[PDB]
Amino acid sequence: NLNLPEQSTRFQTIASIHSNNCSFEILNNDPGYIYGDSVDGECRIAVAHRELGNGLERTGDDRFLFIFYALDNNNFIIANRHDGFVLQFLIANGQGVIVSREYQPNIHQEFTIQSINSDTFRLHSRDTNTFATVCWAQFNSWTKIVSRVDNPGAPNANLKHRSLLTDINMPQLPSLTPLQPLPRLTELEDGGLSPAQAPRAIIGRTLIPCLFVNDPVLRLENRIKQSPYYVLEHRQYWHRIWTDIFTAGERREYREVTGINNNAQNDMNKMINITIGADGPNRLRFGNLSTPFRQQIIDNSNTLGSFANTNYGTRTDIVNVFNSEFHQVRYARFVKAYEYRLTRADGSQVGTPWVVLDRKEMDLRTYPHNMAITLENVKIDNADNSYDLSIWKTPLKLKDGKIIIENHENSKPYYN
Amino acid sequence: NLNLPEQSTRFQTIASIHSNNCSFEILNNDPGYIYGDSVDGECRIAVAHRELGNGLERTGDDRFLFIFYALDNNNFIIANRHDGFVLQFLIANGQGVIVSREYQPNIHQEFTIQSINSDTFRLHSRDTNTFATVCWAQFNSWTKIVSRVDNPGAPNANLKHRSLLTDINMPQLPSLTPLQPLPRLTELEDGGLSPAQAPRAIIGRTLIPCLFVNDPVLRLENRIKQSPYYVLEHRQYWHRIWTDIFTAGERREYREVTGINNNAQNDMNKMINITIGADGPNRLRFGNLSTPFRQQIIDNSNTLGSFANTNYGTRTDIVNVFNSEFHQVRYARFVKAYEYRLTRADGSQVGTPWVVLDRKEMDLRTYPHNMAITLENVKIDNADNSYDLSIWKTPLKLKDGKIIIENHENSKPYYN
Repeated sequence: NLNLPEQSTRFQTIASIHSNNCSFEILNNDPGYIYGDSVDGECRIAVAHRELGNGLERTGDDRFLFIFYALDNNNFIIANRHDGFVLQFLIANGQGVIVSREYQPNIHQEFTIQSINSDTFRLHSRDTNTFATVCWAQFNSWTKIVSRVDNPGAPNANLKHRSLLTDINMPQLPSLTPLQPLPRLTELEDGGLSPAQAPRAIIGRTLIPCLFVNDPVLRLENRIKQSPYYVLEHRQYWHRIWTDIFTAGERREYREVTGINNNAQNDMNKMINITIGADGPNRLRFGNLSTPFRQQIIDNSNTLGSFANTNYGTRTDIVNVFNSEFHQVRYARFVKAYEYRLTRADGSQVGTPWVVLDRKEMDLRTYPHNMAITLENVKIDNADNSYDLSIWKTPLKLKDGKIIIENHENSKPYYN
Repeated sequence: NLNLPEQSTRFQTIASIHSNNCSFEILNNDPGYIYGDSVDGECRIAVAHRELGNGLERTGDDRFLFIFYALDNNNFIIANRHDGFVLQFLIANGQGVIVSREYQPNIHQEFTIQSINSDTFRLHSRDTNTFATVCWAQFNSWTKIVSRVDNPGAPNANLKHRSLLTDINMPQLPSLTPLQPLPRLTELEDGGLSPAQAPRAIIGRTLIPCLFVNDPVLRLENRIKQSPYYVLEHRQYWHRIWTDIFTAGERREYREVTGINNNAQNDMNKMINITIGADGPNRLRFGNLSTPFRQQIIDNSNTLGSFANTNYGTRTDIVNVFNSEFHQVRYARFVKAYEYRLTRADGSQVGTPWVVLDRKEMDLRTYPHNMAITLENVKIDNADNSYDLSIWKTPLKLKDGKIIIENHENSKPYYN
């Protein structure tokens, strides 16, 4: 069940309803370029780089094919299939024109659709109150696309789609699956599921427009053709941090490294202009490129907005554990992992997934069953930041199969 | 499965971290009101109606309890449990103050949470770059709440929640259910399921903040206590428009009224500041009150944004049907209905649901089974607008159990 307008899930041509054969066409022209068919005046001479033409439509020519990326504010970014540049309103020489530019974004790249009736619409420019149409109503002539205010005698701004491309390599979204409880251990030699073997739950997934995905292999002109959307998956799994056999009354010390490394955060930011905020493993910080889509990304990925000024980092805790059972016992200790994975439309992975180990949510598996180890002491060895310096209140019994989540009753600041 | 920040699903008090016992308090004061404890100057005298006080916190006093309604843009509207008024930044006498006002909304009612660490935050008015705190840092004194720019001398603006109310009458959201196919008819006297008996599918459901729900029985001061959110359900069902027994070769004429009446749209607009656009039965138009939440409402209700400048209206079609079967046959004719229902947190219905009859999606049930009636002629008798003036291409066989959806092959403009 995809909650998108039909303009966002296909490519379409854009034409005046008053043109027999002509549609909006991406040009790579310079100022001074002459539109041969045009009557003399402002419509004959190009005044900007990459104006749009009113060109004879060729079936399956990418210069005429546009996709409408839906923003949270009900406006659209309109990208072409030839080079992935977007439409932009621009004033040059006091003439309002439509050009194509790289996604910035800016308010002049945002367009409203106004439907007049079932098959007729207008393209409205945000904040200028102008509508896209053909220069001086030359609907069957080679000339530029302008954006002008409604006046009596202004060129009719009623548009239609002339042709569609529906075979566009839309991704197939994976099904949501719940996080399964870890299996019980079967003997003393059973270390439990390693991180590579642990099943992933798919908690959420969202489409990401290709415009701001810095795919290291596919340039924009190829992304718009083969992967106009990418898929961001929000996955969870139980991440084993250690396992050992303890004799009766055995004590041990472990270094527990949790969170997410600064290099992984920088990679995520470069790739999709999103990082994980320090306020939680499911809390997203958006940059200028991703911000206009933030509520769709949150709603579909089942994440939350971050309120933090700082990125989630790493923390090293030194834990002292004591086997107070009068038995030889296999203990396996797990924290909850949040795994963010980016795929192309063809399902290929773009890089290494971004993983946050959440120290605040933990589970244990034992053999024999229903055993308990005691967390006697926790010390912060180091942290990348001072956002969260809470530790477990000790002593704390960790029992086979019991999930423990940090709250104000079971934790305290490190110096207390 | 509720995708909201914890601040949005509870009430909380707001206090300076530097105050022993004091928290932000809703006042109904006027200019000239004296704050007795305050040092003389701008902090002693109220300069606006409904300033906020730095008051001694009383457990379960609604004047100290605030809920944070999450906007699509990651800002919050902050409402109090006493009277449902919201916080607003205001300049009076060149002093930046926090007041309480009725939800408008305006940009001065929008606040950002800036988290410094796990339990500390600041309240930012983004367009002014001011932060809420206690007048002249009088953190343990009766005085007003101000909003000031960061300067060396400026009162520390670090805040915390002192107390929580988590028992707030959050609604229980119904499960999603699919649209079931209509049962087969069992005999000639079986007219099929009437609209009152037809099972509803729940296609989507969303929380609506009580602030702009004009509940005809609950005033704002009671809504914020008993139903801080309302539930909007998007339901679908098969709506019977007529049923009759036809003899062999019998002809009949029906007036089919479809769409939604102007009075139902006005009621929906008054109640929740939303209407159904003419571009489809699942296409929502938002007014000034609902707009800041539009993407959340769309994503959760599984509707789409409308691009139309006009509301969905009614259309009356005159249909001529012919039983070309050599049998006495019971025919029952259905169109797909979209039903929008509003409930309080306790599950009670707020008024009559808003129904769109979609003439573009239709089904038939017959007895005996696998019979077909012929749609011989369709005429538009009248329509509220000219948005959709398509009719069925005739003759068109309607067969038992076969759903027909309008497309460019099976329909045409009324004059052709």
